Parts: sequence; C-alpha cells; structure tokens
Amino acid sequence: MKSRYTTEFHELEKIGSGEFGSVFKCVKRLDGCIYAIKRSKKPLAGSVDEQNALREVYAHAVLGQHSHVVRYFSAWAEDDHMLIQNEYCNGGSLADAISENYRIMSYFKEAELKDLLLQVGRGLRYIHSMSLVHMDIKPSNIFISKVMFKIGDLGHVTRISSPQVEEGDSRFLANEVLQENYTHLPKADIFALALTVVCAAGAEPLPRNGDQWHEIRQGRLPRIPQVLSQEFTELLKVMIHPDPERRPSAMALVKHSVLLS
Amino acid sequence: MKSRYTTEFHELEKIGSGEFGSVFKCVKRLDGCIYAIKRSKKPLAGSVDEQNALREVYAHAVLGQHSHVVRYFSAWAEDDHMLIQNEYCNGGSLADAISENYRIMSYFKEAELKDLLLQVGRGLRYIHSMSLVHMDIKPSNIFISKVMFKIGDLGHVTRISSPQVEEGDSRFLANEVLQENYTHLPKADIFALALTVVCAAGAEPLPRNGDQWHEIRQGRLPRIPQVLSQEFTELLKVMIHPDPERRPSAMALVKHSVLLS
Ligand SMILES: O=CNc1ccc2[nH]c3cc(-c4ccccc4Cl)c4c(c3c2c1)C(=O)NC4=O
Ligand SMILES: O=CNc1ccc2[nH]c3cc(-c4ccccc4Cl)c4c(c3c2c1)C(=O)NC4=O
Ligand SMILES: [Cl-]
Ligand SMILES: [Cl-]
Repeated sequence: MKSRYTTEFHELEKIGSGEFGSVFKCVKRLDGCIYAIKRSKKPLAGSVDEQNALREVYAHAVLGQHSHVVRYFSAWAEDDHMLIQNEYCNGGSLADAISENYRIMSYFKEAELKDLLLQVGRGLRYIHSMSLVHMDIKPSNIFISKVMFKIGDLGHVTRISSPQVEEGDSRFLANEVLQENYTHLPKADIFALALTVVCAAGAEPLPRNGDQWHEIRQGRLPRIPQVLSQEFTELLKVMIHPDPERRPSAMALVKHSVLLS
Repeated sequence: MKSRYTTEFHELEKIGSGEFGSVFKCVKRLDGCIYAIKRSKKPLAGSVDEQNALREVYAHAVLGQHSHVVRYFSAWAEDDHMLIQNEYCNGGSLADAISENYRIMSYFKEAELKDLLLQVGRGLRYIHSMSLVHMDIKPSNIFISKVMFKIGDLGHVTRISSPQVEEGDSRFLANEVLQENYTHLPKADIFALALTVVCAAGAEPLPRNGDQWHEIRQGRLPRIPQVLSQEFTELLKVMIHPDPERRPSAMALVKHSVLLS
C-alpha cells in the first residue's frame, strides 16, 4: 500500500461526492495546510475520457495566478485513481449559500450581486485572456473564501477556437452552444454568469428544458423576488441576449459603469 | 530507488547551486509545466536546523496568494533530502539583471526603479499583513517573470514579534537588527529594499563591513551613477533612516505620492 495520498495527507472529511470522483478536505502533513482534493477514477489510457481528464490538469496548471480562480497545487496518478490537490475554500460553494438564502427568504442584495458579478467576471477575463473558456459556470462551481468568489471545477475548460465542445449544465447553457455553434465561446460563459447572478438574487430553480428554458434563451430574465436598479437589470438582460455578439465580453463587464459601484 | 522527484519531474538544468541546497529547473511530467525545485540536505530531525527549514515551508504555504511573492506548489521529504517545488520565474534573479547592467553601463531608469520599488513593496505589504517578515530582501532573492518582480527565498522568514532572528545578508542588514533590537522588524525589510533599489540604479557592490558599511547605516545613500528626481532620492533616503520608526511601512510606501507614477 502507502500511496502518496495517504502518506502526504490526513483526510478530514468528504465534502463532495460525485459521478466521476469524490472530493476530500485534507491537511498536508508537511506544510500544515488544508487542501481540497479530488480523487477520480483513472480513465482507460489513450482514451477520449483521459484527454478530457488531462485538460482539467492542463487548465488548472496555467490558471494558477488568479485571485478569482481556485489555485492548483499538484496532480498525480496512483492505483486506478487520478488526484488533483486544490486551494480549500472555506465558505463552500455559491450553490449552498443560495440554497440557504432560499430557505430563509434573504437573498444577495444588489451591492453583493454586483460584487459577485464583478469578481467572477475578473476570473473570466483572465481565463479568456489565456484563450480558454470555462464552459460550466454555475453556482456549484463558484467557491467562497471581504468574501472572495473563485471559479473552480475546470473539467469543461477548452481553448476558445475549439471545434468540439463538452457542453455544460443545461440550466446555464447558451442556445448557440446547444446548436453546436462555437463561433463566440466566451459569450457562453457570459450568458452562464448572468444566470448564476439571477439565482443568487433569489430566483426559483432554473429549468433544464421545456418552454421556460426557451423563454430565457429568447433573452428574458427569470423572475427575481427583489427590486433591482433598471441599469443592473439591463446589464443582466444584455448578458443573456440571444445574439451572443451583443453580450458583453468579460473585459467590457468588469469595466462596466454599473459595476464601478 | 524511484523517488517522487525522479518519477514526477524531468530535471532540465541546474540553475542554483548553494551551501544548503541546489535548485533545478524541472518539468512536471503530468501537467507539462516548469517549476524551480530546491533539493536541500534533510536536517538532523527535532533540530534547530530542522525548525528553520520548516519555517520556509510554513512561510511559503501561507504566502501563496500574491502576485509579488514566488508561488509555492509542494514540498516533501525523501532520502536525506527536503524538496520544495516553486513557481519558475523565467527572467531569473534581479542580481543577474543588475550584474548584466553593470557591464553594459545601462542601468534601471527612474521609472523602472519606481516600478521595482512599488512591486516588491506590494509583496512586502502582504508579507507584513500576515504578521511575518522576510529578513533577507536582496537582488538575488527577487525573481523576474510587463516584467513582474517576485520575492522568493523565504528561508529567513519569521513572525514579526519574534524574539530570535536569523540575520540576513550583511550588505542589506539594518543596524538595529545587528544590535539585536527587534522592536520594528518590518522596517528592516524596508531598509533592505531601498538598498536593493540603489543596486538596481547602478551603484557599486555594497560593503559587507568597515567604514562604508557604517556610513550607509547613518542614513547616507551609496553613490548612484545617474540623475534621480529629488523626491525619489528623498524617499530612498528615508527608507534607510537610522531610526527605523522614520522608515515608511510597506503600506505607506505603496501609497507614496512618488510611486503614484
Ligand atoms: O465547505 C467548505 N468548502 C468546500 C465544500 C465543498 C466543496 N466541494 C469542492 C470541490 C472542488 C473541486 C471541484 C472540481 C475539481 C476539483 C475540486 Cl478539488 C474544490 C473545492 C470544494 C469544496 C470546498 C475547493 O475548495 N477547491 C476546489 O477545487
Ligand atoms: O533563469 C531563469 N530563472 C531562474 C534562474 C535561477 C534561479 N534560482 C532560483 C532559486 C529559487 C529558490 C530560492 C529559494 C528557495 C527555493 C527556491 Cl526554488 C527559485 C527560483 C530560481 C531561479 C529561476 C524561482 O524561479 N522560484 C524560486 O523559488
Ligand atoms: Cl448549481
Ligand atoms: Cl544580491
């Protein structure tokens, strides 16, 4: 026995539990720090599935310098497992923050939503300037650590001019991407961020398909149970515009007047 | 055989060569990236020397979020060696940049010196806000990667209220620290930065002891072979003031009017 995982880390609890791969909260014995470690089944080898597993590693390994992307420390292979060791974000995911807000009827306020939008948008600005796109922006892939919001789960990351794409979650998926039209991939991360912010504003759970799904993709915001400024609401709406060329880029988003404050 | 070091990395060249420990430029086989790896002799165990080796690891492991501090990825132990795997900075050290400038008679210009001073100062602002001090600020511990300047070599890092200190390089050493007076440790990193900037301005090699050494510690700048603004020169001079309470803190430095631009 005696893997690197067992020798180098103390596993504290399971925090994530999945199709491909569990995640643990662990303390590295040598440095004293807590890390989030994903232990996934090691794919067939030379396989399509292995290439997709290695893009996550390659993605994380060039996306290690940003405050709004989860930092990467190491990745390795042993047994029939692949392991990636990442920054532990101690406030958990945005999805659980939203879920708790939903039960108490107290949501993110307009100032907090602007801050979320701006932070994740700086994250995206950086990803996109590396000629990469994320492809699965959603609350369960945004982690909380001033609160700081960090983009994690780089499992769908691809290069921006990619001719093949692994489509992200349905509820956050831009229609041009469903229609296999990959001409403005970055604007699909923009579309998914707007809907991430809508969920944070206290929206009902987004639809996966059917008529409500198509109504959003026509450029119509889900109902938000709180009064937002017209300007803020306009910016969210433009972010889900049917024409992805109309959506702001991430650079135009972070320099937007609405987010100045 | 088969250490983690050998299995996980391809060693490309030796780039650093020392008393305690060689440094190699290596490619991690799994992620494709280049890292700078220090392989040092593993100290006796429970020893004073081991505690000092582990502060570097502990230091690096809380100083992993900053643009102006060399990022840390992992550290481990095998054989009779300790290894730390760090960000590879591809422009090398500030000391070699200065050394090359010295031979060609073309130094950092006032704008470049302000940028160096400001960058390293942001690095120090962060270290100091973690209630740590560096204790060995000098050109061979500043790495270059827009150029970016990054503080590395965390081997003398201590907590700010530390009653015992490992004194840094003589040529950069503030006198109160020589006199075992540890009441304003952060201001010793300030004093060492000023002299780092003077070397970058084209100064002769600094003295290790003797009368020229004491003359600097009286608050007098070494000769700089280029015309600097009075304001800039005043700020350097205040940074080496004999009274360390007169020296600016790192926060006051980065907010200084002279560095605004
Ligand atoms: O509860 C506190 N923090 C928390 C709770 C549940 C979690 N699930 C996760 C999955 C992940 C994760 C997601 C996709 C791929 C790999 C990992 Cl480690 C991470 C984290 C968490 C995480 C962090 C994290 O902190 N950094 C992460 O990279
Ligand atoms: O020549 C290009 N880059 C270069 C050249 C010589 C070098 N010596 C080094 C020592 C170190 C170093 C210094 C103290 C402790 C541990 C290390 Cl790895 C580093 C680096 C270099 C380094 C980087 C670095 O890039 N990141 C570092 O942490
Ligand atoms: Cl979600
Ligand atoms: Cl030096």
